[PDB]
Amino acid sequence: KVFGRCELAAAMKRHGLDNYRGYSLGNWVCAAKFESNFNTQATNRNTDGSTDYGILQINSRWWCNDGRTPGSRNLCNIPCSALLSSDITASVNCAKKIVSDGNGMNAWVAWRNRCKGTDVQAWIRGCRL
Ligand SMILES: [Cl-]
Ligand SMILES: [Cl-]
Ligand SMILES: [Cl-]
Ligand SMILES: [Cl-]
Ligand SMILES: [Cl-]
Ligand SMILES: [Cl-]
Ligand SMILES: [Cl-]
Ligand SMILES: [Cl-]
Ligand SMILES: [Cl-]
Ligand SMILES: [Cl-]
Ligand SMILES: [Cl-]
Ligand SMILES: [Cl-]
Ligand SMILES: [Cl-]
Ligand SMILES: [Cl-]
Ligand SMILES: [Cl-]
Ligand SMILES: [Cl-]
Ligand SMILES: [Cl-]
Ligand code: NA
Ligand SMILES: [Pt+2]
Ligand SMILES: [Pt+2]
Repeated sequence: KVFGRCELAAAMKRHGLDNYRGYSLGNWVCAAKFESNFNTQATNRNTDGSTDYGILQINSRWWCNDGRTPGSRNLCNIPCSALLSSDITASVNCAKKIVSDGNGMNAWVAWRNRCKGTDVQAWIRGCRL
């Protein structure tokens, strides 16, 4: 599914992400924009052989199982395919664990390079929330 901007803001708020770990909704929407362009089915192979999945490009090295990432873990206890569903619950649940891991949203390199410190409220501007 390709979400619209305000549509994803609303879904993320219903699933408890707004202000989670102190990160406002616009930070989450901005991270999803640059990680996946709001497409739940986005997948991208990393240099190391791991793969990033879903709207928040969650990596199989640590977080999910795809069966083809040696030596990796599965800390969200999910198949990585769950992260490609039109229902964002598994991506949000797993993102909550990632953003609690110590480095906040810096775990998403596109957030650090494209969102951090910018006017992220623009991402929710206009949305009936
Ligand atoms: Cl947009
Ligand atoms: Cl919703
Ligand atoms: Cl929804
Ligand atoms: Cl709904
Ligand atoms: Cl915001
Ligand atoms: Cl990498
Ligand atoms: Cl694996
Ligand atoms: Cl398995
Ligand atoms: Cl594990
Ligand atoms: Cl499975
Ligand atoms: Cl599995
Ligand atoms: Cl599996
Ligand atoms: Cl399994
Ligand atoms: Cl399985
Ligand atoms: Cl949803
Ligand atoms: Cl939903
Ligand atoms: Cl933080
Ligand atoms: Na894994
Ligand atoms: Pt909804
Ligand atoms: Pt499995």
